[PDB]
Amino acid sequence: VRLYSCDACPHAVFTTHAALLAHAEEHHADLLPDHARLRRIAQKLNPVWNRALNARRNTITSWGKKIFHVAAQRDAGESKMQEAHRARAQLECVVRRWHDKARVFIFGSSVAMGVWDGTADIDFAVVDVDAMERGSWPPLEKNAVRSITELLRRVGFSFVNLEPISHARVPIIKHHASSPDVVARSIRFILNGPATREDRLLLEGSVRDAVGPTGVQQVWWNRTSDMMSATLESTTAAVRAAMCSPALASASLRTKVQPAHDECRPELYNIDFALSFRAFGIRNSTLLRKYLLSHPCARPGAIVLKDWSKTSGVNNSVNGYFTSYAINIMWIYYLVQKGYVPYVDPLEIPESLVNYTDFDPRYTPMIDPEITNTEREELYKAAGDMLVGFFYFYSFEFDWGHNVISLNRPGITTKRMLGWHVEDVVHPTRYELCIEDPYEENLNLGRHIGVTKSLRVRTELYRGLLSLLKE
Ligand SMILES: O=c1ccn([C@@H]2O[C@H](COP(=O)(O)OP(=O)(O)OP(=O)(O)O)[C@@H](O)[C@H]2O)c(=O)[nH]1
Ligand SMILES: [Mg+2]
Ligand SMILES: [Zn+2]
Repeated sequence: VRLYSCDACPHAVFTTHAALLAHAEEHHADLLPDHARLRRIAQKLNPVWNRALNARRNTITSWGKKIFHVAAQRDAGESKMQEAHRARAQLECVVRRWHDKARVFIFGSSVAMGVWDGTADIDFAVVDVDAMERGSWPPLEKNAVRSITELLRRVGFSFVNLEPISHARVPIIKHHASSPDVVARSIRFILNGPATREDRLLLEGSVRDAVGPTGVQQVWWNRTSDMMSATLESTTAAVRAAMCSPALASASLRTKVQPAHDECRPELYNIDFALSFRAFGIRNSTLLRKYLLSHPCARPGAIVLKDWSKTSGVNNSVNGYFTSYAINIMWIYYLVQKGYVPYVDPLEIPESLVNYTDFDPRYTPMIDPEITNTEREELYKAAGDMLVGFFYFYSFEFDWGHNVISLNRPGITTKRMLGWHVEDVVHPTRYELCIEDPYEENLNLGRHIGVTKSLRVRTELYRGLLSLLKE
């Protein structure tokens, strides 16, 4: 016996779960208009479910083809991924000016999916691994944000694109790239006065030291000796050179530096990114990566589900629904429980970043280019069956009432096991739809999802189930 409070009105409590459901269904059908209809329509298929898969096998397979096509869109080839790597290296040069032992870790979808489309935000993590081991990372993040911000501004980042978020729960920097070639690796130095012969050698030397033996291709001064342009070997070398702190001879002679062109610039200037100082996202993405790579159809299905979850509205964190991260776990959990992929123990992904090698997310093509057409058609069938099974599993198979979506153990996880079988009623921590976070303990990814919210989710799961059987 326990309390059950509604989330659609502040004055409704019951002592059973069925009553809380009936309540929402009755006097809150406006919040969940299609739940009752789609459910009834979906329940008619259940007794003849295998006959339906038989009859609609061609449609299912065609959906499988569409899944690999949609997935192929977010896979822009190894060269496009390598643009993210160079941007990562360029950022590392910048942040090391602020803290020499800091390194830049990419995390997020590029890690998870092993591809990058060229548009989706890149997540940057800035960590001193040594200090993290000592338990002294990150520093005061409000101060770190303003410091790196000012470092980026001086290397040419405009306030138009650079948004410091110093006062947030997790202080970050967000770069919002604008919408649009030897000049991309070319920079200009603006001096506040004329440079002597000795001054000019000192500047060039500071630059030459910044990039090494081959780093500089050419250098030229204007006729007033107050401007020096430089062409470096690479876009990354161009940011390296721009990060040099020159010690000139002439007193009060200072320099300003920026890319030679306003639009044609190193990778970092041209990509949206979020910069944070915590390592929480690194271990996460690595876990997701290992899972999603253990099956040829795992990443295409994940990509499709993410899009569906956003369009259907079940992926919407600002309003208290699931995140894309949570959707992946739903997908992976289903894969695990139905034997599509082997169980991965979350603890078997190292928490420490000491032995870390994969700063640059390894590239893995969305589909093996060298497979046969017979094999490719098999994957289409497989992808279709798997996506359909997902919506079937969560519509009819998974016990939303008493179980938890969890990758923390290979077997069933009950709500009771996590102590999620009761709610603290006095905007509570909801336990209607439960997804366990693999590394944050006692955190439900569905904690903002009350009963009416939950039924809206159930609605969309029914809808997608019905969708994949029809042309
Ligand atoms: O609750 C969370 C959410 C996110 N993350 C970390 O953030 C990374 C990004 O997870 P997101 O949910 O932000 O997915 P996404 O960036 O691919 O898609 P959108 O934002 O466009 O919806 C994840 O890979 C995970 O490492 C967490 O660690 N915990
Ligand atoms: Mg995100
Ligand atoms: Zn109510």
